[PDB]
Amino acid sequence: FDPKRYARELWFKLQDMMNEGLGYDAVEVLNTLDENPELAHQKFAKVVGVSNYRYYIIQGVGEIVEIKDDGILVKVRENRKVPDLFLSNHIFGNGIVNATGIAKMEDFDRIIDFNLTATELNKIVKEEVVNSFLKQLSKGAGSVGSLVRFIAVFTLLKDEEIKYPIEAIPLYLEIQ
Ligand SMILES: [Cl-]
Ligand SMILES: [Cl-]
Repeated sequence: FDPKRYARELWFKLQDMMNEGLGYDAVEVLNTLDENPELAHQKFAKVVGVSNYRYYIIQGVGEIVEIKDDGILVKVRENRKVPDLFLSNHIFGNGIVNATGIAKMEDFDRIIDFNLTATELNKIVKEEVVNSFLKQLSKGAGSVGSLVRFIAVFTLLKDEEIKYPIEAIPLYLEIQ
């Protein structure tokens, strides 16, 4: 079993899905989280198995507030104390596959095949979405104040207080 190839194939499938329309409106989701997180989980999040984690996928346009070594802080709403989103390269675990539904455990004969595939796909996104975008920012593609179209995933624990900035893994990032 080749998890590197499998991941690359999932990524192509995910790219097609994002071209077709993927993610809830970022402002609506965050406003609902601020008002009523359980309603937000119900309306906007996926559950995998029977766990207490809630997997979100959002899309929108944000303004770059700060550029860091490991991501960008982005504002999607006005009048907030801190940026709404930290779009970072800190990609670990099953958040991408669980938020997107691109792969599930039942697709694999072994648990280790699922785990290695999730690792390979996180590598693709780290390198070819996030780190790639940070490099093109350094080369003049944008700066603080630029607008960025994004699709991003994040995971909440049921009953955890929402704290901003929400750290989210970007699946799509482009200057607008
Ligand atoms: Cl798109
Ligand atoms: Cl296993």
